[PDB]
Amino acid sequence: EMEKEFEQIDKSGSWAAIYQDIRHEASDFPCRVAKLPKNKNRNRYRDVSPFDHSRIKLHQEDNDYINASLIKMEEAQRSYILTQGPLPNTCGHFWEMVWEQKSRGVVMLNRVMEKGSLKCAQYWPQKEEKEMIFEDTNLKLTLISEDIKTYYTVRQLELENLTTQETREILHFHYTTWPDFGVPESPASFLNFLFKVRESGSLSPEHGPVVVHCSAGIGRSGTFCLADTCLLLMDKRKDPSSVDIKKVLLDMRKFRMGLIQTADQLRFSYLAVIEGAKFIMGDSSVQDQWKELSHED
Ligand SMILES: O=C(O)C(=O)Nc1sc2c(c1C(=O)O)CCO[C@H]2COC1=NS(=O)(=O)c2ccccc21
Repeated sequence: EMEKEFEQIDKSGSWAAIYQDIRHEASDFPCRVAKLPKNKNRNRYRDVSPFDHSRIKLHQEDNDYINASLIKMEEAQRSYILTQGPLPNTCGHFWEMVWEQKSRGVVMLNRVMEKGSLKCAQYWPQKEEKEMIFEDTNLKLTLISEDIKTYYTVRQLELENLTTQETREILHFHYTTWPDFGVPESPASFLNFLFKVRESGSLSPEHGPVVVHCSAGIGRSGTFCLADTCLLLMDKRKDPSSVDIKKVLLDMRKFRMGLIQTADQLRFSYLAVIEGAKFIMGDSSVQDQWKELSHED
């Protein structure tokens, strides 16, 4: 089992070598367009880029570049789009991307302020009277309402493509106590947030891929996605013992670099998956237990 590997990893204290090992094995593909001079100001961090092969392209003739990747998990049959926290000049591209990609949901795993710095643009309206219009890609965004919990908030947004006046509802799931380069408070509150996004319908295959981000779109987002995929995999066979977490993280880093930033986020992934396996394996009652534990209200 993964649970045996965990104990055994923990016992000999070797998470950091395990994680280093992954870092060494991880793929490396060109990110030439990310690196073009015209895109300098479309990238939040010098060091974090989309590979060319998996990057999301805007449907615009001017400049199709956005710091975003399609993580496409073939065996699990789920995709996500991982992106960085939008910059003040690319909140229009971010919303363009969700319109074009037909996502129903965006998962935000960070605060716009962390560790004294602005980690993300305020890319969505904070109240009903004051919608956002993104004039460059001709999109309108309105808070329809939000459901505030002690550790996360869900919002309902309306996205209008101003060019045809089509309209879509986007669910925003905002985790606000997961620290940059840290980990969720516990497996239960992580699993409860994840199942909130599952229950919501946004992950379902009748929609475009969910867009998940943190500040870089790699640490916290890779953690979130790795757990979800692992649970999905376990689900379809009902066979926990044919999931290899490290191996799934490595299929993931074929599509974007740097997925999962430290060895404890790695270790939290095992925690999250081992716990969630309870629910996957037929004990649904754990779900409401995660909710009690997580103290959502
Ligand atoms: O929001 C999060 O949860 C998150 O992940 N945030 C990140 S990942 C990250 C940073 C931050 C940040 O918010 O400060 C600073 C830039 O570097 C990467 C770390 O460095 C690198 N990440 S990488 O694997 O893309 C890579 C390649 C080469 C050199 C450095 C790097």
